Amino acid sequence: TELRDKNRKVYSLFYKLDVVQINNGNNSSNLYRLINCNTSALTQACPKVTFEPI
Amino acid sequence: ENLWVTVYYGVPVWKDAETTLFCASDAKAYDTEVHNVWATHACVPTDPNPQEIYMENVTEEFNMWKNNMVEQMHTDIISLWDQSLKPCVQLTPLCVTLDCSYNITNNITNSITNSSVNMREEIKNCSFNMTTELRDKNRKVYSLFYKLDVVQINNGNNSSNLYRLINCNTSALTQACPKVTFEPIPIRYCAPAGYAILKCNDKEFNGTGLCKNVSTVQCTHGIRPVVSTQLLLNGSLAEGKVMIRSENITNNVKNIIVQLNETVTINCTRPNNNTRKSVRIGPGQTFYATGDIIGDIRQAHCNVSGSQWNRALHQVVGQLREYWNTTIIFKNSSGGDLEITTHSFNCGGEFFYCNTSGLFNSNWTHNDTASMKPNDTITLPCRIKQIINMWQRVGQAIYAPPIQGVIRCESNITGLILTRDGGGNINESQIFRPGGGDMRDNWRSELYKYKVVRIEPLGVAPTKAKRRVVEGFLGTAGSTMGAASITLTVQVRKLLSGIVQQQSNLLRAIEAQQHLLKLTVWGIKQLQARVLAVERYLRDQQLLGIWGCSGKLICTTNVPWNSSWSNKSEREIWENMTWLQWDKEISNYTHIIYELIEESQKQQEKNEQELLELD
Amino acid sequence: RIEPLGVAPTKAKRRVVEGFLGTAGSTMGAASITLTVQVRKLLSGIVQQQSNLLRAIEAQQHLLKLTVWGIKQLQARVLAVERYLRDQQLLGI
Amino acid sequence: KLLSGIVQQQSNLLRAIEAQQHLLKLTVWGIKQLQARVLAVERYLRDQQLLGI
Ligand SMILES: *[C@@H]1O[C@H](CO)[C@@H](O[C@@H]2O[C@H](CO)[C@@H](O[C@@H]3O[C@H](CO[C@H]4O[C@H](CO)[C@@H](O)[C@H](O)[C@@H]4O)[C@@H](O)[C@H](O[C@H]4O[C@H](CO)[C@@H](O)[C@H](O)[C@@H]4O)[C@@H]3O)[C@H](O)[C@H]2NC(C)=O)[C@H](O)[C@H]1NC(C)=O
Ligand SMILES: *[C@@H]1O[C@H](CO)[C@@H](O[C@@H]2O[C@H](CO)[C@@H](O[C@@H]3O[C@H](CO)[C@@H](O)[C@H](O)[C@@H]3O)[C@H](O)[C@H]2NC(C)=O)[C@H](O)[C@H]1NC(C)=O
Ligand SMILES: *[C@@H]1O[C@H](CO)[C@@H](O[C@@H]2O[C@H](CO)[C@@H](O[C@@H]3O[C@H](CO)[C@@H](O)[C@H](O)[C@@H]3O)[C@H](O)[C@H]2NC(C)=O)[C@H](O)[C@H]1NC(C)=O
Ligand SMILES: *[C@@H]1O[C@H](CO[C@@H]2O[C@@H](C)[C@@H](O)[C@@H](O)[C@@H]2O)[C@@H](O[C@@H]2O[C@H](CO)[C@@H](O)[C@H](O)[C@H]2NC(C)=O)[C@H](O)[C@H]1NC(C)=O
Ligand SMILES: *[C@@H]1O[C@H](CO)[C@@H](O[C@@H]2O[C@H](CO)[C@@H](O)[C@H](O)[C@H]2NC(C)=O)[C@H](O)[C@H]1NC(C)=O
Ligand SMILES: *[C@@H]1O[C@H](CO)[C@@H](O[C@@H]2O[C@H](CO)[C@@H](O)[C@H](O)[C@H]2NC(C)=O)[C@H](O)[C@H]1NC(C)=O
Ligand SMILES: *[C@@H]1O[C@H](CO)[C@@H](O[C@@H]2O[C@H](CO)[C@@H](O)[C@H](O)[C@H]2NC(C)=O)[C@H](O)[C@H]1NC(C)=O
Ligand SMILES: *[C@@H]1O[C@H](CO)[C@@H](O)[C@H](O)[C@H]1NC(C)=O
Ligand SMILES: *[C@@H]1O[C@H](CO)[C@@H](O)[C@H](O)[C@H]1NC(C)=O
Ligand SMILES: *[C@@H]1O[C@H](CO)[C@@H](O)[C@H](O)[C@H]1NC(C)=O
Ligand SMILES: *[C@@H]1O[C@H](CO)[C@@H](O)[C@H](O)[C@H]1NC(C)=O
Ligand SMILES: *[C@@H]1O[C@H](CO)[C@@H](O)[C@H](O)[C@H]1NC(C)=O
Ligand SMILES: *[C@@H]1O[C@H](CO)[C@@H](O)[C@H](O)[C@H]1NC(C)=O
Ligand SMILES: *[C@@H]1O[C@H](CO)[C@@H](O)[C@H](O)[C@H]1NC(C)=O
Ligand SMILES: *[C@@H]1O[C@H](CO)[C@@H](O)[C@H](O)[C@H]1NC(C)=O
Ligand SMILES: *[C@@H]1O[C@H](CO)[C@@H](O)[C@H](O)[C@H]1NC(C)=O
Ligand SMILES: *[C@@H]1O[C@H](CO)[C@@H](O)[C@H](O)[C@H]1NC(C)=O
Ligand SMILES: *[C@@H]1O[C@H](CO)[C@@H](O)[C@H](O)[C@H]1NC(C)=O
Ligand SMILES: *[C@@H]1O[C@H](CO)[C@@H](O)[C@H](O)[C@H]1NC(C)=O
Ligand SMILES: *[C@@H]1O[C@H](CO)[C@@H](O)[C@H](O)[C@H]1NC(C)=O
Ligand SMILES: *[C@@H]1O[C@H](CO)[C@@H](O)[C@H](O)[C@H]1NC(C)=O
Ligand SMILES: *[C@@H]1O[C@H](CO)[C@@H](O)[C@H](O)[C@H]1NC(C)=O
Ligand SMILES: *[C@@H]1O[C@H](CO)[C@@H](O)[C@H](O)[C@H]1NC(C)=O
Ligand SMILES: *[C@@H]1O[C@H](CO)[C@@H](O)[C@H](O)[C@H]1NC(C)=O
Ligand SMILES: *[C@@H]1O[C@H](CO)[C@@H](O)[C@H](O)[C@H]1NC(C)=O
Ligand SMILES: *[C@@H]1O[C@H](CO)[C@@H](O)[C@H](O)[C@H]1NC(C)=O
Ligand SMILES: *[C@@H]1O[C@H](CO)[C@@H](O)[C@H](O)[C@H]1NC(C)=O
Repeated sequence: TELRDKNRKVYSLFYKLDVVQINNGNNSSNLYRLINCNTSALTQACPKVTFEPI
Repeated sequence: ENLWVTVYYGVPVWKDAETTLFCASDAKAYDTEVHNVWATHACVPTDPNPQEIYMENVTEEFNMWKNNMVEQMHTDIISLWDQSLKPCVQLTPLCVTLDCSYNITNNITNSITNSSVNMREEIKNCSFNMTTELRDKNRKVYSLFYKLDVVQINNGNNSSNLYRLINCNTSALTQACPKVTFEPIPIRYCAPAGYAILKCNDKEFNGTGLCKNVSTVQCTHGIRPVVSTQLLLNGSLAEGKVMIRSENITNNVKNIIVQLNETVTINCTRPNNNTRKSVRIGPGQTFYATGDIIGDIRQAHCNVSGSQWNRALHQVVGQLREYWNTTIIFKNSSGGDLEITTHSFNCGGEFFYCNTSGLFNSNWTHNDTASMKPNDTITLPCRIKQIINMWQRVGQAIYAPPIQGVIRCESNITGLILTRDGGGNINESQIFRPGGGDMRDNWRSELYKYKVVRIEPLGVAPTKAKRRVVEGFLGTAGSTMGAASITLTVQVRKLLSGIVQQQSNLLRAIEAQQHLLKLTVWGIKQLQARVLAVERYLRDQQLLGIWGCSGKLICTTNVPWNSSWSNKSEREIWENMTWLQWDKEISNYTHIIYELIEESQKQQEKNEQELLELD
Repeated sequence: RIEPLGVAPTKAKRRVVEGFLGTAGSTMGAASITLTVQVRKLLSGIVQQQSNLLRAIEAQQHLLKLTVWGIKQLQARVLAVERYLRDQQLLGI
Repeated sequence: KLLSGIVQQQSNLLRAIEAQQHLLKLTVWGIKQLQARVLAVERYLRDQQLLGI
């Protein structure tokens, strides 16, 4: 949360390609890591800045 | 008869400038041998004698509100503030939920004064978890904190020793580098070569309009841009008369800029001492919390000498008779931002907000003496805040560290930025109340005299002289054309005094003890201004060399001046134009004259002569 | 690149003591009078510079935001000025 | 050889990077070197201005 120790279980939606299962997930709803997190870091794309050409 | 064009340089010319200023300060600021108390960067120390040359029998316009000085000033101030913010350790792990206790083992909780602040003592002692230097090791430790720093978490029933920082949930927070303080220094802003400052010494001259008593200057008077809302501290007084200005007197929304004639003391004091506790949180990151205070915790109060304030208000309301004889109303700020709701400032780094309590308790409408008789030693409450969003920059906040020792605060008064109420009658009566929203108002209040001015040494004139065909900074010109020919050596020498500015830089990396990189828009744009001034002089010398005029300032012309100009005598041109009205008359044809002197003078040059020679 | 320096042998000898770039497609005598068309704009970097207006910001507010672009532009200005400075020094020599 | 610092500058080749790859990598060294270039040029420029005077 905005507080330091406070944690909240919130829900969202992720793409199918942006994550991959882990922990030898033969058949179950096992956890999922990010495809690029263990390789390198990640940060927000600054949504106010658009990526259109001029 | 023959109107041979003639070019001149180093001629006194004054125009509207838009360039970069350069920070500076007196020698005392740099001899303090501290890394930086709040201006003392590696800025160029002031020249031993910045020339302020008078100039009479001249005229120049002024629009103080349209000046670009305060823009760059607050930009560089915010940049230096960020630079000083960089080395500070962060306070992000401090945002955990805490438990505090209001009533503590101290004697006084209710002082003699009660202004809805005794119950709001803003003094609690609070425990908080902090990580040890090692990763997993943590520990709970206690300190003292105010009520304004946090707010009770309303998610539960009540506070119940549960609080959250007001600024943490909005943005991050870092300390204010306590080795750096927040005290004022006289700041002098110098101009580059080809640019200067123009000061108007006329007292009755208001913030805008025309002025004649000109003074050309290299660096402004040392300004103290003290952070002050609804009041100006340690600013220049309007000698001889109280100055009242505004953007639009008909519009009530515009601020009522004021500059007073005298000053009065303000004893705002926290008598009870302060303490410090440097608790190490991380690998070399330590928070200097406000430890346990010794002695009775007296409520930080303030006092004002209303006797001299009565005389100041008498002189003001004598000055407030703009378009009336007896009608005025004074009111308080009914609400808004905390900077506008109360007179806000800082005193040594702690954000002291000493109240505007007794400001609205006055009405000098019918009998001025009725307000002079009640000599009231105005005791009032004054609060303190640890955090602030400077210039609405809601980012990495700044925490004010302990100020250890009994806290006294004295501050002059030189100007009250009032505002007129729009929700009132127009001519029945006028209401004024304090407003401290825009900080740039207080800064331009002292710059109504100073205005940046450009030097355009180029000059043209028709005379009867012609060459052979082939086949005192800026003064002593109020009305002259012949005197400019005498001063062609001094003005040209002063036109390129930028090397004297660059000589005294002392910017190797650091000046006083130690610094970070700290190289930002200020220094690089100063170097850019140097480069652009040198480029201007280079293009000037290039145009001289193209015309063959690089050997001397006086340079004739082969083409005679056309007859499109309106008829005028040469003596009248020399007596009553001061070199400026003539340039006003040839504004559009100047490019044609440039083209003529550049093309015909060069292409029509024959090669040699052979008939007769010493051989 | 533009190298305005040009040389040619002719009969002209000094006394002894004792339209950006056009208007010459194929010319040597007529090109010997159109020199100023190139020289006037050769040292006219201020023309391109005057339209910057980079006081601090443009729209409301920005951070420091001065990077390889601006400093490389300043360096290009400096070196282009140094080239013509060395040229004019050689001319004076 | 007085104002001939361009000979020293021509070999720099600081386009962005030299050896394999780099970050921005422009600090007190390069900017103060450029400042020294500008000041050394400005000194003799003012000298030549005094000559022309
Ligand atoms: C970090 O946390 C702080 C504290 O929670 C936020 O600061 C403000 O918090 C208040 C309370 O949540 C916000 O709401 C304000 O409520 C005022 C009345 O409070 C009662 O009603 C609210 C529900 O509206 C209850 O939740 C509350 O318990 C009280 O019972 C209103 O008066 C405010 O709006 C009016 O007054 C203001 C001030 O006069 C006017 O400017 C408004 O135009 C309006 O007339 C307000 O609704 C308040 O919004 C929070 N501030 C801001 C700026 O949003 C911080 O916001 C939070 N950080 C972030 C990033 O959100
Ligand atoms: C700064 O000082 C001013 C002036 O005192 C404060 O504004 C208002 O002052 C009046 C004084 O009469 C307060 O009204 C009084 O309140 C008491 C206590 O509730 C009551 O017993 C009286 O009958 C009278 O109504 C008024 O409350 C006060 N305004 C507010 C918003 O409290 C101002 O509060 C002071 N500000 C600070 C930060 O100290
Ligand atoms: C306007 O200018 C005056 C004079 O310059 C400022 O007076 C300053 O007042 C403070 C206390 O109110 C003094 O603080 C003391 O500083 C010494 C420095 O060694 C320190 O040892 C003490 O413990 C104490 O903190 C300060 O010296 C004094 N003079 C200064 C700063 O020159 C006044 O503060 C200015 N107005 C405003 C609004 O800042
Ligand atoms: C926070 O997570 C804990 C642990 O759950 C695991 O970690 C999560 C990030 C997610 O990956 C889950 O699928 C994992 O199972 C949640 O579980 C409780 O945590 C509390 C606090 O430590 C503990 O007292 C309970 O016993 C835990 N209960 C269970 C069933 O694991 C926790 O609920 C999450 N936070 C919130 C606000 O729901
Ligand atoms: C400004 O002055 C007015 C008085 O004209 C104050 O008004 C009082 O405000 C309190 C709020 O605490 C109310 O309880 C009173 O009923 C109000 N009285 C009147 C006559 O309006 C106002 O609080 C003052 N505001 C500030 C910021 O000082
Ligand atoms: C000098 O001024 C005169 C008059 O201002 C110019 O005369 C112009 O002559 C042309 C014919 O070549 C006419 O078409 C114009 O109408 C004339 N001007 C006016 C205002 O009537 C003359 O051209 C100017 N010469 C130079 C070199 O500028
Ligand atoms: C130079 O040309 C400009 C171009 O218009 C002239 O500007 C006009 O001047 C007249 C009076 O001289 C004003 O009534 C107009 O309002 C001006 N134009 C604008 C758009 O404001 C200027 O006067 C010319 N100056 C000279 C000396 O000839
Ligand atoms: C990181 O995760 C991805 C996805 O499984 C894969 O490259 C691999 O498992 C990890 N990388 C390495 C170097 O092990
Ligand atoms: C507070 O101080 C007074 C003297 O000023 C003393 O008589 C009294 O006992 C003190 N009370 C406490 C709780 O310390
Ligand atoms: C304390 O409160 C009373 C009534 O609430 C008020 O009359 C008195 O003026 C207050 N004290 C001060 C110093 O204003
Ligand atoms: C406040 O307390 C009451 C009684 O304990 C409870 O019913 C109510 O839910 C509490 N309010 C909250 C949790 O917001
Ligand atoms: C004009 O400026 C000069 C500056 O030397 C000053 O001596 C003089 O008193 C000023 N006059 C007025 C009327 O302000
Ligand atoms: C300032 O004075 C001039 C006259 O010198 C006047 O025209 C102008 O309106 C005044 N400024 C304001 C804001 O009224
Ligand atoms: C405050 O005003 C007095 C005159 O009343 C003056 O001597 C003093 O220098 C002023 N304080 C400053 C400028 O800090
Ligand atoms: C106070 O102001 C009045 C008018 O504003 C002025 O006449 C007087 O000289 C001032 N007092 C001084 C300068 O001591
Ligand atoms: C001042 O404001 C009034 C209306 O409030 C408007 O009529 C007038 O034109 C304005 N004057 C100036 C100089 O802005
Ligand atoms: C407090 O007021 C008096 C003068 O009215 C005097 O003790 C001193 O000048 C002031 N002290 C301050 C403002 O620190
Ligand atoms: C008045 O001001 C003096 C000077 O700082 C202060 O000691 C005193 O506590 C103030 N309050 C009064 C007299 O009520
Ligand atoms: C303004 O009114 C007062 C009455 O309070 C009077 O003494 C003064 O002479 C008047 N001034 C004018 C009309 O200029
Ligand atoms: C001034 O305010 C007082 C109350 O504070 C009021 O009695 C008086 O009528 C007011 N006078 C004017 C001229 O507004
Ligand atoms: C000031 O008071 C006197 C009586 O003391 C009164 O005659 C006069 O009208 C008052 N002034 C005004 C402007 O009403
Ligand atoms: C206020 O002080 C003045 C001194 O100028 C005195 O004449 C007057 O009687 C005093 N008023 C009160 C109410 O003490
Ligand atoms: C407590 O206050 C006294 C003032 O009498 C001061 O000398 C002392 O340093 C203060 N204690 C601190 C700062 O720990
Ligand atoms: C104010 O203006 C109104 C009309 O707009 C007029 O009737 C009234 O007499 C004016 N006020 C005074 C004091 O004359
Ligand atoms: C101002 O000085 C004299 C006297 O007013 C006047 O004749 C001259 O034209 C003006 N300009 C100067 C001295 O530059
Ligand atoms: C020009 O100025 C001089 C001195 O200021 C004056 O004597 C002369 O009459 C003026 N001539 C004009 C305005 O034609
Ligand atoms: C280019 O060359 C052709 C052929 O020699 C010639 O006719 C033309 O005038 C030249 N100049 C141009 C195209 O500007």
